[PDB]
Amino acid sequence: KNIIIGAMTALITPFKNGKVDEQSYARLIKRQIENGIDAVVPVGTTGESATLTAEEHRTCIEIAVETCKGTKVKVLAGAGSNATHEAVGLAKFAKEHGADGILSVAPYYNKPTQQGLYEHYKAIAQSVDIPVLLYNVPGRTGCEISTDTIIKLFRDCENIYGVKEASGNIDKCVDLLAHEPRMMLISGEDAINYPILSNGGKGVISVTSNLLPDMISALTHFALDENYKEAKKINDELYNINKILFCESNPIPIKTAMYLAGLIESLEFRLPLCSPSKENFAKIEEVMKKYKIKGF
Amino acid sequence: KNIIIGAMTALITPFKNGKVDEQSYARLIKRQIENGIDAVVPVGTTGESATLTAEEHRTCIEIAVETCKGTKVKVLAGAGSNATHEAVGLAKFAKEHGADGILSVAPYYNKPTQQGLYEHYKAIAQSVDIPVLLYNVPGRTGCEISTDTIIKLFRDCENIYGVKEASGNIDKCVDLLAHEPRMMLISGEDAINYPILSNGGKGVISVTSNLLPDMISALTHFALDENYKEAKKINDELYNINKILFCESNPIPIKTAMYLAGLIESLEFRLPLCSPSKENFAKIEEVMKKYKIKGF
Ligand SMILES: N[C@@H](CCCC[NH3+])C(=O)O
Ligand SMILES: N[C@@H](CCCC[NH3+])C(=O)O
Ligand SMILES: [Mg+2]
Repeated sequence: KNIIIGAMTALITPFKNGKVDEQSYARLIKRQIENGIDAVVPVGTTGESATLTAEEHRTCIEIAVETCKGTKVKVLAGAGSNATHEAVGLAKFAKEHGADGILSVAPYYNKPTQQGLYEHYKAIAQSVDIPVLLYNVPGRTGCEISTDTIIKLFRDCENIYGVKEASGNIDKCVDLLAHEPRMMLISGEDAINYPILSNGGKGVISVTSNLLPDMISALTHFALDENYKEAKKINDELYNINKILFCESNPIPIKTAMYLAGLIESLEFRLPLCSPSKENFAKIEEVMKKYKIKGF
Repeated sequence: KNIIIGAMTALITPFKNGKVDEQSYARLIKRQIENGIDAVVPVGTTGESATLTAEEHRTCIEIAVETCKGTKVKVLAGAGSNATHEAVGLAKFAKEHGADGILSVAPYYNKPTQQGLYEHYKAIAQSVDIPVLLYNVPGRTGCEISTDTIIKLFRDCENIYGVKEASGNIDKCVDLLAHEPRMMLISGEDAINYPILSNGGKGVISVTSNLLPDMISALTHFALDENYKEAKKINDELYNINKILFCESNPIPIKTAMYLAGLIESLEFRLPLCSPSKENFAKIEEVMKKYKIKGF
């Protein structure tokens, strides 16, 4: 299989006057490239995929592709949807516009059965010839891709090469890699990046890397080299920021932190996302003091 | 406030050859009208709102309006979205095409904060002048509209008149009506229709009424007329079917039952929804035997 692994960033999507700030987006991606990130994920959960239009979602994938061109950095395009025809549409777009692979979140809200999830991802995988990474985040979607379903899709569909797990379930991560050690397990939960990598996970799709790409990149590559002491030290050091970045729903804290660090011009969301509480704003600002934040 | 209450049906959306069967859709609504239903909800969760296009969603609202025109039955159009600009668009469409009100599910997947939910619904309520019913279903959306937020919204926005509760939390239903008895609490969970009505809830938005509209209507009207013994009697009778209709994720069982009753032509869903397992198909068929299903 072709794979997309290593340190990866679930990119925030900046807004200026309620529109996607495309110049800021490219600058942010270029900051990720220059700080050791192996791949970028445009328009995931952290990129506010829900509130982008179909056209803006596609524009952000194109900016990612264009910015990473002539570099070693890959684009794992956000392409999930709770409608299979929508997810197939995004997968085919990402393939046709030069993405290296796609991320595809499990359908949210409509709670398909395991049989339905299998057919959903099978339809997506068959529509393209690039790698497909499953994405399990039951706290957001209301459904779970079971270990059996993941393993069946990995074994049955050529391009499905692993899963981004955001479920706080290290038992499942053991279950997945003990029964199917060939898949690429990707951490979707920054606080437990090191435990997942130390069990044979092969990368992270990180929120924190938006702010601290150098630290997440170093953690991941240390762990991949089995330098566990060094990877753990960074994971332990990052714990306070990893958790405060979820004091409110992601991406409210990370955009707050990026704004506080001067990396985006305005603290702007699309409704129903909005600014953090005044208190949580201050809690984020205080935790940030303990870290060295790279500029442009 | 202007309100829409009583016995209401979350209409299934039948498909034929992968498109909305607009003739069957109108026929099903007329079966609801003739069996005492007070309002119909086109394109809710049960109507597979996630997998309809913008156009199909709008077409279904129009058919409901047209079918209920010159009748006593109201249209409470499904208009929710996890993107506020989308929910405002659907709210304005529903107002402009003659719906009596809108249902608006809490944003799914992107998990807004309580402040974000307040602003989301304020934007929706201010966009139209027809009644707005909030819709809380945390098992599907991943977020909860808190009792405080509901109440604030009810008191601050003239068009917001209540909530459809689908959270299995009768304590919350006591909380809501003890602190704000003027709101219309609507049951969105068939198995506990009677407990919610007997505490002062004023209607149901039903899945089961698709199959047994006469029974759900009678249950609601007994309860509103304070015949709690007869409303409870029907609620008890319906428990087996109310429960089997969620053996798999709604609307997979209800469409299976509608197809088994000969009320829709094909057992067709849009992916990621799919046929129930063979075992659940037979279990649904078996439970149905105990009920008398009105035809057309
Ligand atoms: N709000 C819808 C549409 C998003 C379309 C672009 N990502 C959803 O979250 O699925
Ligand atoms: N699948 C998207 C778009 C649906 C648009 C029509 N209801 C969502 O669930 O939000
Ligand atoms: Mg090395």
